[PDB]
Amino acid sequence: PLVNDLRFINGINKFIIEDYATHDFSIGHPLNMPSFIPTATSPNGCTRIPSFSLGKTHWCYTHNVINANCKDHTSSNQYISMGILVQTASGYPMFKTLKIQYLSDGLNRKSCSIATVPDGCAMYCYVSTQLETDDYAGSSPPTQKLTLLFYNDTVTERTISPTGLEGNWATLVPGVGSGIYFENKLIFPAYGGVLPNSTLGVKSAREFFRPVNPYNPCSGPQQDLDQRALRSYFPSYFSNRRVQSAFLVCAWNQILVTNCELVVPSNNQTLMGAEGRVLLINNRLLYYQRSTSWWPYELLYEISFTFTNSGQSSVNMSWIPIYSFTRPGSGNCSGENVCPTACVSGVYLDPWPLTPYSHQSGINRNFYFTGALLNSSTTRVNPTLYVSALNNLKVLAPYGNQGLFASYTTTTCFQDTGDASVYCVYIMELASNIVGEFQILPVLTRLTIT
Amino acid sequence: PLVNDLRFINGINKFIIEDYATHDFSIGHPLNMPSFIPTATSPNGCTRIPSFSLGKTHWCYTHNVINANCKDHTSSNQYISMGILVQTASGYPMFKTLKIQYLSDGLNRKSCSIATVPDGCAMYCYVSTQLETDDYAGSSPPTQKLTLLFYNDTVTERTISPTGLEGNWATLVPGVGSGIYFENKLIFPAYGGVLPNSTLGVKSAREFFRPVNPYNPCSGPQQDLDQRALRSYFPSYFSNRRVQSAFLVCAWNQILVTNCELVVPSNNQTLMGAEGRVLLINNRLLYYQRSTSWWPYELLYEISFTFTNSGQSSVNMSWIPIYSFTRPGSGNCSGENVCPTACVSGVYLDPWPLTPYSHQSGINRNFYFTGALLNSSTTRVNPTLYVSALNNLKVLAPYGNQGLFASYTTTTCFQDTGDASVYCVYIMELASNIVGEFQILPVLTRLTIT
Ligand SMILES: CC(=O)N[C@H]1[C@H]([C@H](O)[C@H](O)CO)O[C@@](O[C@H]2[C@@H](O)[C@@H](CO)O[C@@H](O[C@H]3[C@H](O)[C@@H](O)[C@@H](O)O[C@@H]3CO)[C@@H]2O)(C(=O)O)C[C@@H]1O
Ligand SMILES: CC(=O)N[C@H]1[C@H]([C@H](O)[C@H](O)CO)O[C@@](O[C@H]2[C@@H](O)[C@@H](CO)O[C@@H](O[C@H]3[C@H](O)[C@@H](O)[C@@H](O)O[C@@H]3CO)[C@@H]2O)(C(=O)O)C[C@@H]1O
Ligand SMILES: *[C@@H]1O[C@H](CO)[C@@H](O)[C@H](O)[C@H]1NC(C)=O
Ligand SMILES: *[C@@H]1O[C@H](CO)[C@@H](O)[C@H](O)[C@H]1NC(C)=O
Ligand SMILES: *[C@@H]1O[C@H](CO)[C@@H](O)[C@H](O)[C@H]1NC(C)=O
Ligand SMILES: *[C@@H]1O[C@H](CO)[C@@H](O)[C@H](O)[C@H]1NC(C)=O
Ligand SMILES: *[C@@H]1O[C@H](CO)[C@@H](O)[C@H](O)[C@H]1NC(C)=O
Ligand SMILES: *[C@@H]1O[C@H](CO)[C@@H](O)[C@H](O)[C@H]1NC(C)=O
Ligand SMILES: *[C@@H]1O[C@H](CO)[C@@H](O)[C@H](O)[C@H]1NC(C)=O
Ligand SMILES: *[C@@H]1O[C@H](CO)[C@@H](O)[C@H](O)[C@H]1NC(C)=O
Ligand SMILES: *[C@@H]1O[C@H](CO)[C@@H](O)[C@H](O)[C@H]1NC(C)=O
Ligand SMILES: *[C@@H]1O[C@H](CO)[C@@H](O)[C@H](O)[C@H]1NC(C)=O
Repeated sequence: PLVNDLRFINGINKFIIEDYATHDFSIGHPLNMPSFIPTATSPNGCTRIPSFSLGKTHWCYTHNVINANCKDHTSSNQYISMGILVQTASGYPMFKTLKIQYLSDGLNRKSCSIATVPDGCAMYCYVSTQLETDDYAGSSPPTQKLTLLFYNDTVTERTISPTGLEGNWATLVPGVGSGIYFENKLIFPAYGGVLPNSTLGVKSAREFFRPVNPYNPCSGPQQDLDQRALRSYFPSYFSNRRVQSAFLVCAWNQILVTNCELVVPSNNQTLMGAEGRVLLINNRLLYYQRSTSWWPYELLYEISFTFTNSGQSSVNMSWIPIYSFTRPGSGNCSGENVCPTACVSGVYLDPWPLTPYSHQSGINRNFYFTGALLNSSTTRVNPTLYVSALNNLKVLAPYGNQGLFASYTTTTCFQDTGDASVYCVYIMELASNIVGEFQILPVLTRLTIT
Repeated sequence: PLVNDLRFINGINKFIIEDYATHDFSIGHPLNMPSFIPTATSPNGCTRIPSFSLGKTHWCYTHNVINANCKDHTSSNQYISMGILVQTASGYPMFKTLKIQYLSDGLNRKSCSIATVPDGCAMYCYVSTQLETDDYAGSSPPTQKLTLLFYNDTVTERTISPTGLEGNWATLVPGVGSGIYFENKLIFPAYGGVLPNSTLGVKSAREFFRPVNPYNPCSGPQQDLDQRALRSYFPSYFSNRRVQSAFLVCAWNQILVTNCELVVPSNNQTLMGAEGRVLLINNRLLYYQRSTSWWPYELLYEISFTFTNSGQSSVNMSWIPIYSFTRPGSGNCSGENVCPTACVSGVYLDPWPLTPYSHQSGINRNFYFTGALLNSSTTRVNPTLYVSALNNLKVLAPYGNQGLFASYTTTTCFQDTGDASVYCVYIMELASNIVGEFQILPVLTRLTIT
């Protein structure tokens, strides 16, 4: 059966710490198992852009493979797998692959998000025919693809044109981080360029968000800072489109015929559009947003939807006030810049929240989250396992030596309800001496909480 | 269905050059695909000892995994997979894993050899409770295990005591290299120590084999060199047992109840016992023998069996006169030593024969074989893809830079009958900077023959 070992099924997508109390952390050493993530078979072949979802009954995984240089494009292929958590005699679980699908048909599917769905996986891709910058310069979004891969080896792929895309967008691509399936809804992260003179572009022209770190403020008048923040949404790198995060939401019930819906947040509540991830913990939804724009700290929002009688839906989001570690960036968008600027920079590094933030009783200031960061303010280098509070890092554990190059990281934690062990898997693009750019490594760790 | 793409089914286990003529070769660049061989998930965790068999309808693979250093031994786990050859849009096939079995029960299965069998894989292991030297010092062979893994997810394991084992052997272990299934027979490579005072020990006491390289002889008298060669079979490292190669042959018909049989070759025809591989190409059988003893060149024998009235079977082998490249070794067992001396050294590097040697018409002096060697006479370093004639190397293609550490290599070639493409997969243990000692890398290349 396509189902996790029973000691994990009730420890998945849970808040591990409902204490609201203060805690100290220790991140254990990497636990050895056969990697479920395949490496390149050539020194110069490219494997990048991981997407991982651990669902209650199984997990889904995907990444992009190129038989050429990473910089080189042309077409690429997409490795997709699904499997379960299985306990080993070693004392810890292992990710056991049950199904593999290697999409190699010459269609250049990229920026793909995967989601765990009943009896399988759903992947959202766009078909790339040109440079990303050309994509934003143009007036027409690329082809949007939704593919369904089931345990019974059935694979179905559809082109979709979600409600709200045509006429409003220069491009749209998936947000690379995993999406979720909840309550007959399939929801993916997405982002792209909004045509500033379109209906949507005109309705959202005024909107902007300016997060402030009280412990490291940006000097200037509020109105100047505000207008700079508003203008950061229109980078010239992307042809001054309004770069916008959006949510692809699909009725699972009608997933074979539905064109889906594009639900767009208010930019009063969110930063410039970027890669992201949708999480469902307990039944509260969250959104990770990559810091591509000027704000260097970790972006995590509590979100909620209103699906209006199956009309045009809305989403409300609320920023969790996090400013602890900083992501690397280039130029005036580096990890040291805290001030409003037009930026296309940063790197994908998502958090796994160990605690609720807002709950029924109140707000938890003792919020904790874990992940892998890159210890540098400029360079993608020095991958470091971490646990972080809102204002400060609770614990740090470097992977590898100083000078080890690493890029994207995605983290998922789950609990063994049999022995109460808390496991975190840090999936990170790491530079390998022998295989193509970035062996994507799932390192599994036991997390000790006091 | 467990079956290779149709284009490769008639291109597997064939002599791809039946020309008997001279040829030139070019080894293509590595072709990128998702690796079917999982890596370690920890920087210092062990992954070693690959065994690979490509059958007409599918392939079988296994290697050993330890959550500790390679040197420290407590227990290990055994990764097993099976799958098919599938064509990609990239222009070349890919190894698609269809079933994974991770044997992790705390039993230390070691030196395992895998074989492709109908609807699955068969693996021959021994359970290691102690040092190999302790094994040879003792009087009792370790536990011999035979495990059957089928596509229908059934896995069956038996302890076996092959005919001829009890009382005649101090130890026996599998050859590591893959075994084969042919004519209702399952045949694995094996080796171990023979008790010199036993029946087998006294019957084989006179036997020895002393190969000579005509272009690089060992200077000295025949009689003295001969007794030195006889004495090389009894290393004090292995407690002066007679170190002996053998074949585990099993009736597939009765595979659930049979105890199997040990068929032991005459040491007049073969060197000191070691790791090895059984090949079936066309319908003739070959045996690769690791050069653990003093002879530094590549050992490949044409072999044939006589199964006498289901009584005690016999095996005849005939050395193919190869002296071209040399394997690395230590001390007076290095790649430069051509003279009989007690050695326990060398490394596993198996050849794939592209041409028949002996045929009905005669013997092919234009014999060619391909594989991966280590360019050093002392150190396991500088992995190099090669095609070799009997006396000389036809072509060389280094993997990586100078100083790259590599150990065991196993090579398999097959032909696409659709476009006549010849593919060779060189599976090698390579030192990785991020994962535990020995990312086992399957590098696939197209071989050009003129
Ligand atoms: C659809 C897509 O291309 N996604 C890529 C993302 C997006 O570009 C990002 O979310 C912005 O929308 O980013 C990734 O690609 C970056 C990577 O190739 C690096 C290589 O070092 O370059 C980035 O472009 C840089 C460029 O290298 C600089 O010279 C300068 O011009 O700025 C641009 C933009 O920062 C790529 O965006 C990524 O790895 O970060 C991955 C996706 O392929
Ligand atoms: C059942 C088993 O132990 N198989 C191992 C084989 C066998 O030892 C070999 O076929 C001889 O029968 O060899 C491999 O292990 C060797 C490896 O661990 C190296 C490490 O560098 O050491 C070898 O033992 C050396 C020893 O290190 C030296 O100090 C000296 O005493 O000589 C001995 C023998 O050369 C191990 O044999 C191997 O990797 O080659 C693999 C199997 O674990
Ligand atoms: C208006 O939108 C179109 C896309 O149809 C775009 O080409 C044009 O440059 C936009 N003008 C401005 C000011 O954004
Ligand atoms: C495979 O599974 C999906 C589950 O939704 C089902 O809809 C589909 O009919 C199945 N296909 C086959 C051939 O069984
Ligand atoms: C966003 O905020 C601006 C002022 O900063 C305001 O003009 C606009 O009405 C707001 N829009 C929404 C949806 O809140
Ligand atoms: C939406 O989120 C904002 C925080 O950005 C919060 O103040 C507001 O109450 C939420 N709106 C609704 C209708 O819940
Ligand atoms: C980065 O590295 C330095 C030492 O190289 C260390 O002192 C510092 O704390 C690290 N920072 C983080 C966020 O890990
Ligand atoms: C003789 O054989 C016995 C078992 O029959 C064994 O214990 C012993 O090791 C052998 N002696 C030598 C010198 O090999
Ligand atoms: C699996 O296959 C083997 C032979 O291929 C067969 O003997 C065995 O009965 C099968 N197991 C099950 C549960 O059907
Ligand atoms: C092996 O050769 C020896 C002499 O070296 C001879 O006495 C013996 O008869 C031969 N045995 C076999 C099986 O060939
Ligand atoms: C066995 O192989 C030998 C070569 O070592 C060869 O001379 C002979 O033909 C074979 N013996 C038999 C009985 O076929
Ligand atoms: C070993 O390396 C040297 C270059 O350092 C090269 O000239 C030589 O041909 C190589 N030998 C083999 C067998 O690859």
